Amino acid sequence: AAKDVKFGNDARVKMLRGVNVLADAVKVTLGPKGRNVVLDKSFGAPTITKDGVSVAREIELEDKFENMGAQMVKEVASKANDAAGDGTTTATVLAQAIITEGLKAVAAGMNPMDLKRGIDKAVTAAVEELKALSVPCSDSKAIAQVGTISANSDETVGKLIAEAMDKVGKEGVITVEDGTGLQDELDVVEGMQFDRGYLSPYFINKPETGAVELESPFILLADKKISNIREMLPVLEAVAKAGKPLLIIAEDVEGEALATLVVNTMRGIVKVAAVKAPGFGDRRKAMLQDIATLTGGTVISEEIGMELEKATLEDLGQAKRVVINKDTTTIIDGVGEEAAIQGRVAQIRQQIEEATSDYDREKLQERVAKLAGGVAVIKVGAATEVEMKEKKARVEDALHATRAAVEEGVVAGGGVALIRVASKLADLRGQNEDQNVGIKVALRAMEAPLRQIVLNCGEEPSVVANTVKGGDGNYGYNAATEEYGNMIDMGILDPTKVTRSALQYAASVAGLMITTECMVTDLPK
Amino acid sequence: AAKDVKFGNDARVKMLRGVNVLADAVKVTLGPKGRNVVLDKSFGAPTITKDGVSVAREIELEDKFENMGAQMVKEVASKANDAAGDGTTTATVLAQAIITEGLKAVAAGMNPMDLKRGIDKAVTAAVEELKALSVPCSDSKAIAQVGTISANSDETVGKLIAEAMDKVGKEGVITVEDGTGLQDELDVVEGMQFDRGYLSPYFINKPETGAVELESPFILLADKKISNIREMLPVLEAVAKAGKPLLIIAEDVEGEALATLVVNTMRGIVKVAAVKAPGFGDRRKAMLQDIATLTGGTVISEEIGMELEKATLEDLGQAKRVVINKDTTTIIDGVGEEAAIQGRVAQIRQQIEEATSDYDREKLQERVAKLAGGVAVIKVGAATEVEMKEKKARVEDALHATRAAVEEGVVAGGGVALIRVASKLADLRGQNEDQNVGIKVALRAMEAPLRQIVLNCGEEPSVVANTVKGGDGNYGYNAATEEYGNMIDMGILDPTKVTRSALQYAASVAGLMITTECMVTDLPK
Amino acid sequence: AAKDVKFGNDARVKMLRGVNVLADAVKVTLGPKGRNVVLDKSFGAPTITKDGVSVAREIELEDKFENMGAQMVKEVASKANDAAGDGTTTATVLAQAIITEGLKAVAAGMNPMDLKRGIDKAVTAAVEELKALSVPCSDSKAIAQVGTISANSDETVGKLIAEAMDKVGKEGVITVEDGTGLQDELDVVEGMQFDRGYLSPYFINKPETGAVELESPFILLADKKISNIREMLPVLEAVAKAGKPLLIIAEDVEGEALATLVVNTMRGIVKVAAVKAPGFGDRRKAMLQDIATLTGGTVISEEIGMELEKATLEDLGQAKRVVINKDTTTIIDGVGEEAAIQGRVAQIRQQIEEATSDYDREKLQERVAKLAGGVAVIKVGAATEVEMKEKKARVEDALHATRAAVEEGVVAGGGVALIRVASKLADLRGQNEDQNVGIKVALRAMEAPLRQIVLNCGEEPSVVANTVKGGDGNYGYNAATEEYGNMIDMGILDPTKVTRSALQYAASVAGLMITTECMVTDLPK
Amino acid sequence: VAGGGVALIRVASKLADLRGQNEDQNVGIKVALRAMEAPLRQIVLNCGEEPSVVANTVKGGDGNYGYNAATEEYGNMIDMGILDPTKVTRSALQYAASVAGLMITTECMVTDLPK
Ligand SMILES: Nc1ncnc2c1ncn2[C@@H]1O[C@H](COP(=O)(O)OP(=O)(O)OP(=O)(O)O)[C@@H](O)[C@H]1O
Ligand SMILES: Nc1ncnc2c1ncn2[C@@H]1O[C@H](COP(=O)(O)OP(=O)(O)OP(=O)(O)O)[C@@H](O)[C@H]1O
Ligand SMILES: Nc1ncnc2c1ncn2[C@@H]1O[C@H](COP(=O)(O)OP(=O)(O)OP(=O)(O)O)[C@@H](O)[C@H]1O
Ligand SMILES: Nc1ncnc2c1ncn2[C@@H]1O[C@H](COP(=O)(O)OP(=O)(O)OP(=O)(O)O)[C@@H](O)[C@H]1O
Repeated sequence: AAKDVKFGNDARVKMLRGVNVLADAVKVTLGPKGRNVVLDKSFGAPTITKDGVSVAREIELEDKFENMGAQMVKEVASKANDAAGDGTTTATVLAQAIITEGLKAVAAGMNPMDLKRGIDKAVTAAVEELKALSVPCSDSKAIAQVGTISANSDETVGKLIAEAMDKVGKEGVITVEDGTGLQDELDVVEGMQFDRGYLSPYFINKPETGAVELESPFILLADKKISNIREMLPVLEAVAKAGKPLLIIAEDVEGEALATLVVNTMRGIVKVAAVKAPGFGDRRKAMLQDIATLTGGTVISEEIGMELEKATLEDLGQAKRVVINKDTTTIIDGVGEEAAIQGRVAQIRQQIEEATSDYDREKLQERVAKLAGGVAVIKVGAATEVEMKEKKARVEDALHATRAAVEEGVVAGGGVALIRVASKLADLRGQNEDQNVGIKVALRAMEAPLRQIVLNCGEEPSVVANTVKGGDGNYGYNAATEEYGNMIDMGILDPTKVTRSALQYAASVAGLMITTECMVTDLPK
Repeated sequence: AAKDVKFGNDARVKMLRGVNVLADAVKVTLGPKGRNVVLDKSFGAPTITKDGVSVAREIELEDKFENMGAQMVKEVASKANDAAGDGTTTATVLAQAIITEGLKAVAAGMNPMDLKRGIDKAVTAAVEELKALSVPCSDSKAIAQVGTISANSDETVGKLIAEAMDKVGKEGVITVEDGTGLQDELDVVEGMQFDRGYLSPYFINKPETGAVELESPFILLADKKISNIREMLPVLEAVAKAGKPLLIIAEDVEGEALATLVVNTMRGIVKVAAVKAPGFGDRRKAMLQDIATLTGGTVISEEIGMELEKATLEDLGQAKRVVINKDTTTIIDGVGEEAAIQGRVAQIRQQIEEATSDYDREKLQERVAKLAGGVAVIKVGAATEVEMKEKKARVEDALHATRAAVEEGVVAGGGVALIRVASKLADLRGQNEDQNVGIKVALRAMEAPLRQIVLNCGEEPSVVANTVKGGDGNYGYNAATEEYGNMIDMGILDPTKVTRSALQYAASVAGLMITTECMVTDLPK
Repeated sequence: AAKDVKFGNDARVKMLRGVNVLADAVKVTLGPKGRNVVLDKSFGAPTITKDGVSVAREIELEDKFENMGAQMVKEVASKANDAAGDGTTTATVLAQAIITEGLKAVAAGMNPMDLKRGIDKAVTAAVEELKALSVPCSDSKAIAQVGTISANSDETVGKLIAEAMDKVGKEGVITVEDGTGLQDELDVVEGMQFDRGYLSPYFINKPETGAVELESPFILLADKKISNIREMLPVLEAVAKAGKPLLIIAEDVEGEALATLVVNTMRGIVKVAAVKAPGFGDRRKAMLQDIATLTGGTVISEEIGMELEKATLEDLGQAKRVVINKDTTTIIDGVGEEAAIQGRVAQIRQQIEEATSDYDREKLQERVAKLAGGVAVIKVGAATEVEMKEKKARVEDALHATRAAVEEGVVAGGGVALIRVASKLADLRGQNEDQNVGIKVALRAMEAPLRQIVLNCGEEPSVVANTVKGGDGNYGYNAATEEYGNMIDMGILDPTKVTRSALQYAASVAGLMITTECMVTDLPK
Repeated sequence: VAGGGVALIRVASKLADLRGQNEDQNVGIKVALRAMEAPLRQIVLNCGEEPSVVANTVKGGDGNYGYNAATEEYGNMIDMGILDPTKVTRSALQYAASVAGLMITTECMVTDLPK
């Protein structure tokens, strides 16, 4: 069919309508006092959420242009989600404030490119000021505190994260599992981590999780492209005889090998999850050899000579439990001997000793780190399977918050960080009047999440915003008790990384959307 | 009746639509290359004009709100016309530029009262800078030059204005009428000028002129209110017996005395033109005695004892000619004896000598000035009555331009004055960002008339505006020859007073119109 | 009330639609083969004419804008009519061609003022080339020929105009009347002609004529304004007692004196025709004294002392016949003694001898010319009153054509004059591209009347236009015989003055209308 | 050649004297001449500056002088490195002229039914 084009300020007001709709629909849920939002269910009772991601995924508009605007702000919110794990409401509120003030200025004849440049300069200054104001969370006490706060005031979850954090170290790996006993369980077993995702989202057994959890699966290692599914035919026959889940690691999986795997998984006789080969080149081959050592498998390459057709059940690796994340994959309790793993550790350590390239040396160092450090597993201990699933979700998002805090730092939560940074950066000027206007847009836009939270509490937004701007340091307004004080004292804390990512992505999408004149679209039919 | 109210930005965009319509309709006529505008006459051929006043009076819009806007900008344009005599297109273009940029700013959430303050500060700075840049026109040569330029390159008209300027001095009275001979005739006869207007516009015999010209009229002098028309009944009977025009000076004329005079003038058996009593109190009585001395009349007052009923033909004053302007009235060749006028001059001169109050002394000084200086009369001399009427109009508006130049000064015309004083004041700042924005509105708005003139010439407005801004002094772009150079060299000159009045009135009306939200209106029926 | 404004190219295409409608409806009647046009008569049968003036007066459009255009082009057509007497179709065709090509160029982004300047330059060159190509018509034979051709091939009418032309000389007065006998009558009697029109068209007894013809009227002479009708009351009573038509000469007649005279004429008990006082000042007074000598009347002035109330039947002048044209008035066979007229001739001749001012001497010379030459009288002689009225109309418009030819000259008719001038001026260039375009507009526009005539003849317009452009001199295409040849040979001749006036007026109105953007109007209700 | 559209501006300045075999070919030459200035005007318009002012400034300068859009300052594109191949500009101008000349002389635009 044909297409429709609308360009100028009409497209800008269209996309502004769209972002206003989605931004309000997600910003109702912001904060601890955020109001509930009811979402569609096509069959049965509608669902009720306070989660910004859940409501954001559902929103799409009937008219094309506002739909475009909504989808842009939604995809930048989900990008901030995948980068950080939380704060998507904060990111969308910041996006709304910047986009609204930016196009309000653009309608006043102000130069959009200069506004984008001013916003970029102001948000760079805001990011460096956030890094200046960041408080380290490397100590175990603050780690336990933020784990408690994130997991709905549960000192058990944050505590368990703290001992696991000690177990696998500062940049180690912690994995959540359901435990049978009512006591919480912590174990340390050698595991594998690599940053590769699923080939198709249809491989996910649990759409509420977003990951592919397989128990005692056979693992195949490949360094070649899966050009045809006839290479996978003997493997599929063998795994159908075995009747167990199957994991595939290959260099490239073509669209039709993936299509046949999707056909097989909707048939579901075989349980096949395929991921790309992580790393690059010789590093990729070496770490695939490490994985084969960990699982007792064998790496298949066209250059060496073996083929995917010539695959036996012994040649495939095996492990006790694997989880394929959205862009990550973890392997727990591989069959491969710890002595061979230690020998591989020694080999790559001597590779570190002979390494002259700095980047290659860092690759070998992270290889020995993942090969020797292993993985801590926290098994949830309580009485009911219901509290298994909710406490498991609490451990998951609390661990995401904890690793976000460990990665960069932690600042006083509740939006007071942006208020304080805005107070510290009111002096920033631009190269002309327009860049100064864009700087003013950014500065008055960082105050938006606090105003939204206070508005959700029922208090006067501008009053509390002026009060917090009057205070200095970490003084702010506890929304839960609705009393003023130090966020550090009440424990209301947000990671530096999540706020930095939310602000950066909101500023990027708003500067991109300000300079949008032509909004072409499909014909509404 | 029942009425509709619209307040907010909707009323602002309504009035912006209206002012844009009127401003385009009048800005087509700006400049020497200004395009023709055709106006409907209800009967016969439609008129074609290049006059901004003529088209401006003609504009009324069909919807009520845009009509409100058009009426406001029209009345400020006519106020600038009555203040100066020309430049109403310049005033309306300035008004359009200020109002458009101001409401574009107010649409961006900018503070309207602060915009008013910033515009006020920038325009008073522009006025004082324009007074600094003014060139005196007190010498006779530049007076003749500006009289030539204003009267469509006629050195005869400007010359005659120059000898009249010599005849009655710096602030004297010059009156033009039609001479029989083919040579122009300059005479000096003792006369009167006082700043009082007609009671009704229906008294005007020539609506194209706007003044009541009467030949050999009887003049009545009164210091009392005309409460009833029975006081005017014997006077009306006497003037009907005489069959000559009649002029009335009274303290007050009531609405029903005016109504009966309107009835009589549309009957027109009597020719009655009535004015207020000029001056105030004892000063008014004294100068009315002076006028009675000038015309051989008698002042009628209730306090002394005589009444308007007890009026004879001898008691009324008389003169050879009178003219009653819109807010002025002059008397030429009164009957009253020059010896009695000289005695009155001596009496008020001794009053000056005994005067102790400064303002009263100035009143007596201007009294002796008008009583002794008299009136110069210029009689138009050529072959045809057609060139009588067009050359008379040329002498009239050239004389208005000349007295405007004499009053304050003359600056290089063609809009380069506003460009230069704009260049001189780019450094002016405000008490905050809002006033700085309003100052920027004023500065980029003073560049509008030059852009409109150049646009009418067919050249690129922004290029020529940048060229003029590049040049300094009086350098600019002659539109008539379409060549750059010095306006003083090409003689393109505008009075300081007309430009100052246009700028002040446009800034006042636009800042006033900015702070208008509630826009009540009658029901559209 | 409510008024609509349309400006830009939309108003231009509106007025183009209007001028196209009027121009088509009037160009149907161009030429000897011009097709007939029928017009509504509200009562009875509709009228049928080939007269461009008759149809052009009637044309007016239902929508306002095209009506405005039509009224403008009708105004310039009637201006060319009352300037010349014929050729209004030619003027309107020229106006259509110039306006159409001009707005077609304006729609192409061309500068309208430069196009107007180019048209002005090209039409000035065309006028001077026409004056170069003009053939004198001072000879009596060519005068008789053009009188024959103009009066539908009647050698009697042109012959009688020739003897009258000999009788009153080169610039004398010729008047047409009805004669009883079947032989045509010519008689020279001392008379008056002065260029003054009626106060109101309601004074005209014959709307088909446009003039006020009165037989044996009493003539009043006045040098004062008629402020009130009480001055005319004894005169009206005396002329009601006399029961004869009345003529009034006054300095000014006010709108209410005119209103009362209009009331009296629609009452029609009195037959009053009023005119302005011709001349100016002392010249006006002197020639009014001459008219009083011619008619035995008396001049009434306020300055001398006598009044219009003190008027007797003897004081008023009298004559055998008067005619009051649209802007002219002639008097035939005044009562006043020829000896007193000769004495006045001697007095103004001595005034010529003592005259030093050139213009005053020329005024006295034309005074003695009109006072001594008199008036030639051509009374139509034939059998029927029907042929009286048609032959009288033929003598009228033939005499207008004859005096037009005598005034400036005669050129070959049929539109070949404009073709030849266009051939002589194809080399004319402008100061830039746009002025050359406007010159091209004018040059290809003067070819329009010949193309329209040939199109009315049924021949191919462009073919005959190229054939005539190929020929040189006075070679052209006779439409009556539809054969080529020299226009002089079969006598197709047009006066230089009528063609020059038509072309000048068409160029002026097209230059005025090209630079027209704001076409304001009343509400369509 | 120095990029930023100054190539077309300069060659337009070099060829303003070119005439045609009649008035119409001179008009078409004027179309091409005023049309080669379009990319610079569009770039400057995107920068937020006045297009006609900067275009007149570049036409005032000669050689490789022009207006750097990245720094928004005047100067030599050879100095700032703003460059474009002669082949790409020549091909763009040739193809635009060919399609516009082909499209001017297009009267009959036949089509399918709008359904
Ligand atoms: N007690 C509190 N007082 C004040 N502010 C609080 C408090 N608890 C949380 N906040 C603030 O409210 C926000 C937390 O909102 P919420 O937990 O609903 O989701 P989010 O992190 O904003 O986003 P999402 O779940 O969509 O990724 C953060 O900005 C946090 O700093
Ligand atoms: N030759 C010229 N070159 C440049 N500018 C000129 C020239 N002649 C006049 N101007 C300018 O054009 C304007 C004159 O316009 P115009 O005489 O039509 O009426 P106006 O004074 O603008 O207003 P209005 O008649 O409505 O009171 C003034 O701003 C004057 O400075
Ligand atoms: N025999 C002829 N051959 C060619 N052209 C002719 C001939 N007779 C007249 N013409 C031309 O035709 C026109 C005469 O037209 P017509 O008598 O209908 O009125 P007009 O002069 O055009 O205008 P109007 O009557 O409206 O004032 C003139 O241009 C004249 O030169
Ligand atoms: N710094 C600069 N200053 C001025 N002009 C520049 C500058 N950088 C690039 N340009 C000009 O901008 C244009 C480059 O635009 P862009 O890279 O978006 O794509 P393009 O070459 O126009 O076309 P497309 O990508 O569609 O094939 C060229 O005309 C180039 O000369």
